[PDB]
Parts: sequence; structure tokens; C-alpha cells
Amino acid sequence: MYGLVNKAIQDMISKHHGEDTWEAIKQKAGLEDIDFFVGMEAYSDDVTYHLVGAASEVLGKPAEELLIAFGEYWVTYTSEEGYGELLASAGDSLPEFMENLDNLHARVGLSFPQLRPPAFECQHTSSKSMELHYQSTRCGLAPMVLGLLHGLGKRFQTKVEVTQTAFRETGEDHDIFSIKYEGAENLYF
Ligand code: HEM
Repeated sequence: MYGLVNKAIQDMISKHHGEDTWEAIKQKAGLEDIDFFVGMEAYSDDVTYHLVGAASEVLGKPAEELLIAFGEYWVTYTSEEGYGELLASAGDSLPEFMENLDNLHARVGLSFPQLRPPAFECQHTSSKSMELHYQSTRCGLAPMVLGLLHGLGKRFQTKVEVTQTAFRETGEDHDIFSIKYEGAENLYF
């Protein structure tokens, strides 16, 4: 994946766990030779997956737990490393934003020309509810989507309940996420 993902992982770990840890994790993963990650440089996917497994071990947290946290972090990280304007243009509400994710990764592709973006399809079951279809060229990153949606909840000041209703490793087409999202009414009543 692009070095931007790998720096984001480095920055997330260096923030919550201090720099000694991150360089322990970097060693377990087998990546000392890489003196640092370049955002715009494509890397073998190995680099990302190996960091996650190294992080899981050194930190004693499951891959799934780290992915869920990363997914939330990425929302923040992207808006602060100079992609705030893409995020902003993609929508002014969760439902709007969800429908333009492919369009967003299309726009990202201009800056990152070897991107292998994910694919999202939105089925609006109401103005409080949606089915999210996630399709990926890769395995094992459905948990990141949990995290992302939690970040997007905060983004739109919306409370988002997410249960994954379909799982690819049970032989389904794509991961499906059933999504319940409510604003001010959660608070006042
Ligand atoms: C400005 C905002 C964003 C940027 C710059 C961005 C960029 C990227 C990049 C560079 C990758 C790595 C893929 C590769 O190198 O081939 C990626 C992966 C991914 N992005 Fe985005 N992204 C953005 C927003 C989002 C948002 C809002 C979501 C919300 C759901 C999302 C979901 C994902 C997922 C799930 C992956 C994992 C790859 C896969 O499924 O195969 N991204 N993105």
C-alpha cells in the first residue's frame, strides 16, 4: 500500500505507545532497512500486514483491535496530512459521504496513481439506516471499516451502530455492514 498508510501506522503507534515500542514493532516486522516511509511511494502490502502482526505481538492487542483503531485514526490523519478538502467535498452528512467513497478514492488516485482502492455501495434502508457493501482486492480489513465508520460518526456528530451482517470468509461475495445512525434525537430523548 502507499507509504501514507505505513506512516499513519507509525504515527498512530508512536503517539499512543512512544518511539521505543514503534522501533521494536518495526524490527519484529522485518523493516529496519526501510529507514523511513515516503507517503507517495508504493510498498509491498507485506509491509502493512507484517506491521499489524508485529504490533499485535509487541502491544498484546489482536489484529482486529488495531485495525478498528487505525480505521478511526485514518479519518483524522487524512484530513490533517492535506486531504481535508477531498473529505469535505465528499459530503455534508454520513449518508451523502458514504455514496461518494468510490468517487473520493478516484480523486485520490490522481495523486497516488497505483492505488488499489476499496469499493463501497450504499443501500439506504431509510434516513436512519443503511446496508454498506465493502468489496476489496485484499483480505482481512473489514475491521478497519468498523473503525472508519466510528470516525465518520464523530465527523458528522452522528451516533452510528454497526453490525457486520455478511462475512467473505464464510463464502459471501462481499462484507456487508448494517448501519443505524441517529443525531440530536439520541441526546434529547
Ligand atoms: C482523503 C481521504 C483518504 C485518503 C487520502 C485515502 C487513501 C487511501 C490509501 C492511500 C489507501 C491504501 C491503498 C493502496 O495504497 O493501494 C486507502 C485504503 C483504504 N481506504 Fe482510503 N483514503 C481516504 C479516505 C477513506 C475513507 C473515508 C474511507 C471510509 C470508509 C476509506 C476506506 C479505505 C479502506 C477500507 C482501505 C483499505 C484497502 C482495501 O480495502 O483494499 N478511505 N485509502
